[PDB]
Amino acid sequence: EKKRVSFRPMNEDDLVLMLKWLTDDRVLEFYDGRDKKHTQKTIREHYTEQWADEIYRVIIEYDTIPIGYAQIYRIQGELFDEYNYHETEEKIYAMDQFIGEPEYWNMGIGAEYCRVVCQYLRTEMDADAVILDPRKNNLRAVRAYQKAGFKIIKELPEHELHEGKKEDCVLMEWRV
Ligand SMILES: NC[C@H]1O[C@H](O[C@H]2[C@H](O)[C@@H](O[C@H]3O[C@H](CO)[C@@H](O)[C@H](N)[C@H]3O)[C@H](N)C[C@@H]2N)[C@H](O)[C@@H](O)[C@@H]1O
Repeated sequence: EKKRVSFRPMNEDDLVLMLKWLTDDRVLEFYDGRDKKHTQKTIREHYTEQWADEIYRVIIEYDTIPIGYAQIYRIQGELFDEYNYHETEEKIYAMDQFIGEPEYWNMGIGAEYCRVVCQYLRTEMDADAVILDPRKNNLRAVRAYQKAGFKIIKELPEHELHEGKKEDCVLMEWRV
């Protein structure tokens, strides 16, 4: 009887939603940055680019309402160097995500989405670990990920250019 967080593959029609969310300064403060001036063209170019061999773009849904976005990609090849993550034979996925409808913030939805997608990547992709790299100043997001079982592994100084500053991030990892 409990409402469920789910996700589904992003399709071309969802680019309308993405334009709405990523021209909303409330969202851009936490994802992409308020200095980014998105258009239909930039959204298409950036959100259909296949910059990894294995990438899934998904719409996060709560009670069938589309409320956010995630990108999930297998770390392979040069992608390991982007996290100074030592390559082994383990299968590693990284993820970025945002909730674009702010009325669904601070409801535990972020942590619950993390739990659902980790169980999916484990059971359907045999993922060994899932990694995240939130900004250190986003303690809300760090706390939410830790509640979903992501362990803090190490700090990533000057990791992410965000609104004109190189921000320190936190490497976080889920295994079980
Ligand atoms: N989490 C919030 C942030 O998430 C993304 O940033 C992520 C990059 O996408 C990843 O990089 C991959 O995508 C790049 C193109 O974007 C490629 O150049 C690169 N080779 C790819 O490995 C990088 N590893 C982690 C970083 N968190 C958004 O971009 C950023 O706006 C948003 O605020």
